[PDB]
Amino acid sequence: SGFRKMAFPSGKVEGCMVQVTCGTTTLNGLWLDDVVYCPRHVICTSEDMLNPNYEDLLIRKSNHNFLVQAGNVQLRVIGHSMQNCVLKLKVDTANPKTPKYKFVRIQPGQTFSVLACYNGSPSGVYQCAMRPNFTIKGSFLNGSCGSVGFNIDYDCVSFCYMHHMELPTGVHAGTDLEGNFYGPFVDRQTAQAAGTDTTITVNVLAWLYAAVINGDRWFLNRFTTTLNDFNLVAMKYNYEPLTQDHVDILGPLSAQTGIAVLDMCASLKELLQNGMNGRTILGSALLEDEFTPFDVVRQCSGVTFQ
Amino acid sequence: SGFRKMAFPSGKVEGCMVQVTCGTTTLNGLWLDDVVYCPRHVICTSEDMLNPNYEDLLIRKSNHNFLVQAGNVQLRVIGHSMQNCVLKLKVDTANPKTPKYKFVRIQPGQTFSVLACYNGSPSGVYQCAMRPNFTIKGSFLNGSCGSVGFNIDYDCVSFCYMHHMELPTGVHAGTDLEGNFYGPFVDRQTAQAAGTDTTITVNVLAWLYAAVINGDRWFLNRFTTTLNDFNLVAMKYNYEPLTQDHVDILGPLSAQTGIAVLDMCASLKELLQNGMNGRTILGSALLEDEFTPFDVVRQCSGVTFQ
Repeated sequence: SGFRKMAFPSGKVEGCMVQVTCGTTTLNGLWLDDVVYCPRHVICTSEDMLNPNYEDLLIRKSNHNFLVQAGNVQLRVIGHSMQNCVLKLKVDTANPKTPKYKFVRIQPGQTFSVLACYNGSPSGVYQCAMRPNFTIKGSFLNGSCGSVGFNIDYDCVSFCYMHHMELPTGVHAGTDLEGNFYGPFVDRQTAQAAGTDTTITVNVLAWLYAAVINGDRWFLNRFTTTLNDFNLVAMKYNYEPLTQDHVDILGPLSAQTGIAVLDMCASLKELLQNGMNGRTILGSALLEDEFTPFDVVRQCSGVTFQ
Repeated sequence: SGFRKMAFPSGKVEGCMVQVTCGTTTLNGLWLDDVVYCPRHVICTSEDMLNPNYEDLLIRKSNHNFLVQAGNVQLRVIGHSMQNCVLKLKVDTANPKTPKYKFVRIQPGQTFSVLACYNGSPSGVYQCAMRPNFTIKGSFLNGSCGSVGFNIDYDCVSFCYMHHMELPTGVHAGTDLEGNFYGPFVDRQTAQAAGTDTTITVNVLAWLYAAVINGDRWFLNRFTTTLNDFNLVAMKYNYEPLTQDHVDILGPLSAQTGIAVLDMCASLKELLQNGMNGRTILGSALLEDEFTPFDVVRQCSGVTFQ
């Protein structure tokens, strides 16, 4: 028992992290086979940052401008190209620690593990969800550009996030590993801001199921509700609509707990209308929305990864 | 910016995790140099569990009774011995992935990373604090015995915890890597229970400093208090006494924020007496006590590990 915000074991990703230096700028890169992936902003300088001009900036670069350091070993850059907002540096050495991997873009409401990195050296690992407004509530300091987010499925690392910057509310924006931003953000300094967020309804229901599995039942009740009548209450509290697919995805959890999805919606309805009256759920005084149904099943049933 | 419950990168520990099987019991072991460490309960059977008798149980064992599997490679056991509640299996192969390490026992109130493992295969990583009552609020399912907790300091893994079992409130008890329990627990089934806990006062103050560093200032006030007058309020709310050493340890955080430790105590006093009035601190509606001063400095300043 117990329920924790739990990341994937980071070892397979630690073995891919390198340091990329261009001019006076140093950030993290991701070394897979013979390519290093990193944010293209590494080729910018402290006055190029205002409205840069990246095709122009890159044509003025040569391979020898890029210093790639894998631990205490220098990698020779033999080619460079840009894909959207990422730089791809071909190096003369394939990473012998390359795990099996995919580049996968995630959906808002989905979670992933972040390996925070500085100067190519992993610092910590934690779990994040992609918010409905395509930001993540990360923990990043200066030098963390190029840190990656990922999920692991058996032996295969699905990279989904590369860190690019911090928005003025302290939330974070980045790209998938094709260099495409999540959300309406750019790798510049503009006045860009997150914009309105919502709570991930299906995740909150998954977490209530996790609580029931773990022995917190005080919030249950005899009531039920219609999907329509629940969604009307969700909308005043700034919760996302719940779909039949969400109901279907919650099926397995509903099955082991014996608590119909619509019954749990009734409970959430009451929690939203009454608050928690001084009590806690899984050690939280807030309705928690950054665990998916999959995360709950994984931790309340116990699969591993090789 | 941002503040997350962040674990150490788990790669150096993933490379030490093995599977130990004795009879019909299978759990996790920790392979360092040519020794595998694991809970001695692996030599128990489903009726030996009531009041076992471990010196007797072990003398009846031979090396070939122990099957050690490092991934898909079988390790040959050449010696076995018991140290308190851990078994030490000498194997004929030194782990080529042995990091530099120490066995260090931690204090209540200190934090560490846990690599949850099943059948020798790492499943996830999360951060825990050792509670004042010597339990940890972990996330463990059947098969997680022998999962380890650890801290990493530059390149050196300080192992501090081996998981042994779950108490009836769903909290967890285990040993240091010398086989000595944290707290008044035994590797048996008795009616043993956690017993009274308290909140880790110095950690809550560290977390309030983290919040100030991250822009949450609504809980600050002009007031100060005496260490004595604060400790009187701490005791009605079941908070640990605050010592001058705690004040000293909070010095650096007090210095970058410009908020005297005793001023922050006044703020905590008000938060304890008034609640949070619907607001949150670092995304929490509760006073959080499982980050140390060191954890806050590490994440709000950004050191890495090699």
